[PDB]
Amino acid sequence: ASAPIGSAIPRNNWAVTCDSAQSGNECNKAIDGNKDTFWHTFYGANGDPKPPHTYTIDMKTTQNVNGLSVLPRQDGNQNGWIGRHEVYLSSDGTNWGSPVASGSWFADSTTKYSNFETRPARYVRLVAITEANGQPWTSIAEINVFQASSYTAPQPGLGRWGPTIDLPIVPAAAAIEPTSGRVLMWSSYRNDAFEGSPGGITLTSSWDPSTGIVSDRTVTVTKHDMFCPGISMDGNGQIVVTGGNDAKKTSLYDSSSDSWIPGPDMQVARGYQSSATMSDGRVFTIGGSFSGGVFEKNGEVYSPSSKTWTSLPNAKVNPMLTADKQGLYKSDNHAWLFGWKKGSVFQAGPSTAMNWYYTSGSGDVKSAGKRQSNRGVAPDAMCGNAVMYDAVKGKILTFGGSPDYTDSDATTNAHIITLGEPGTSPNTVFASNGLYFARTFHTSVVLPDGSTFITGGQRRGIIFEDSTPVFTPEIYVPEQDTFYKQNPNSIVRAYHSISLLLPDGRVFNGGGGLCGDCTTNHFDAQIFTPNYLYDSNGNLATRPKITRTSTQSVKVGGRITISTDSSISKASLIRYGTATHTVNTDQRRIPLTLTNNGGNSYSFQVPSDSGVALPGYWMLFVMNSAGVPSVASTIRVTQ
Ligand SMILES: [Ca+2]
Ligand SMILES: [Cu+2]
Repeated sequence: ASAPIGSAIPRNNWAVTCDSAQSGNECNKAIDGNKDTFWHTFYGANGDPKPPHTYTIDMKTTQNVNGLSVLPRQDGNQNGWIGRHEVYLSSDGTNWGSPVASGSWFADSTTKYSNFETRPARYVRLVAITEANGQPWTSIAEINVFQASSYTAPQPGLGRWGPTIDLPIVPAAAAIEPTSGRVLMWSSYRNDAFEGSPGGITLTSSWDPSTGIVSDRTVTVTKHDMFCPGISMDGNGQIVVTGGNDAKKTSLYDSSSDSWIPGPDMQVARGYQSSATMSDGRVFTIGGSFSGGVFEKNGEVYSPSSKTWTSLPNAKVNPMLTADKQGLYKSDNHAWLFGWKKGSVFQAGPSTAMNWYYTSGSGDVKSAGKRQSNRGVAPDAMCGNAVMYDAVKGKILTFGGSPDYTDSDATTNAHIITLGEPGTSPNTVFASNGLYFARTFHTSVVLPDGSTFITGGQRRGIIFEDSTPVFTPEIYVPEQDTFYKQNPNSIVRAYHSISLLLPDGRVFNGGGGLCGDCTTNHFDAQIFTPNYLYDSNGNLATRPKITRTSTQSVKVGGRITISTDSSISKASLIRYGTATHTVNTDQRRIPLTLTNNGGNSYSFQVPSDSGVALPGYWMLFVMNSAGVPSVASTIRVTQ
């Protein structure tokens, strides 16, 4: 069950128009307030004209519109449920612009919502592009439009939110498919529920940024309900998804063939563990007592080439536990893991105590000191975020989280940890003056220019309650050691929400909820367009282009040569991301030091240490003197 961001606009004076209406199922039966009457397009004697069908509302005055909702017919007949759809707003009823929301609604009879940033408008149009089962018709028992209490124009310079992407599931986990550019998402055995799973099934959905298409696919071949998993992209270019609702399983998502492949069971049953890809392309995981039982779950390691997991019992979980009020059940969850040099994995929190993990022999763990600064020792920060914004200098930015997983006040703590060699205690300092808004359950991504975007969360973590929401994102800019608030959004993104960097340099931020018939399921996502894509008039800036690359698969240590259609000042590599439960151990950034060959031709070296340039897929971005990034070119990095 979902909910709208607004309050329903009274419909007494509306005029509505539909492409067709069966008599008895007139256009205005969708706004008579009777749930047992519906609008329905032509069928029968009138022929069965096919979608797109269109429902247009003239609301007579300008309202501060922030959603609409559609109640399907309730007579047990599925005909005319809306699948693909687009929502447009207009002030003259003639010029509609770009959709403020689009995507697909799940095929059943529950009320569907489109939630989007407030926009003043007098006319609203819903286009039903497909029917949910492929049939000719559209029907709707009640359509409502919602408004916010006010409207404030976004401020120049601080980015923009929108459009909304409407989805058939809550995307509580997601990954970019690097070879196609699509956003892959999944929930669990149900579109919005995880409890009582019979195991064996994951609902997935994908959004294609370049066609805007949302599709879906029910995955049973890996016999894995993947809610609550570790996620890493391995050196063979496959995404390893572990445990969760089926605590022993491994599923492999292969972006090239766009398919799922069974992997070998883990040695230990786990849920809510973090896994991290290693400098040799293998994947390490540790902890995870959400499923498979509560007990000490020390490290293990997955080998893509031999397809085995092997236990590393001396990579001990004890040193990284938090003091969670709930004990080991929570206290070994969501470690801030980063693969680093020579097979090591750094654990940056959420526990105060940071640790080196080693994966030779049966494993090892070594204290790396406490996360702290001149302001004191940092407390446990369960579901705080950690992001490696400069792998070449070992820089990790950490921020937010709370001492307990849930029912717990979040903080504005933030640190910069600087990694050196494995086994040495890194320098950690406070980042700037901390976050503007205390938050937990927020998500974050490093952006092409090295800044880190931070969004959503709530001030006090109370899972599934969209209370104390934080609507204003922050960006940390490391060269200034400063945070900057960005334009706010209107959809709560708290527990079970995700963010990822898209190839076109925008941020995709969605989910939140996945709690059954709770009222806080967000079956959607929105795009955030950072300010670096706008010129100083607030139009989209012209972006440099990479017109050639000399290779798109390179070995650590190797050079790449590019041509561009114009001069570039900076370049960076950003490793593709994956995301669930605040955790993303896949993204990281490498700033590139460019050789200018002349004529808009440049080279750079991929760092030769593959604990820095972790093997897998990376995005190459180049930025012009104005700071505008290109869209990414995909580079596979090997070792
Ligand atoms: Ca009705
Ligand atoms: Cu969860």
